[PDB]
Amino acid sequence: GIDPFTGEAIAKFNFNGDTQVEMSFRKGERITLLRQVDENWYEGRIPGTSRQGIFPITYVDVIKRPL
Ligand SMILES: [Cl-]
Ligand code: NA
Repeated sequence: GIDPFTGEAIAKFNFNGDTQVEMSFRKGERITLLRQVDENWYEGRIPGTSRQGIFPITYVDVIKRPL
């Protein structure tokens, strides 16, 4: 994201969320990383969209971590 504290990732695999709170995406989408919320999940959002939620770290290539 534009906020320099956010991170940046590119989806590495498709991800379908298990429920609403999990954010689905496809490989190749750029994702803003808001927070690494635990040892396995990020909170993030997709630029240009209203898509936002959590997803597992496994499913992205992290380019820049959030601060
Ligand atoms: Cl869930
Ligand atoms: Na899933």
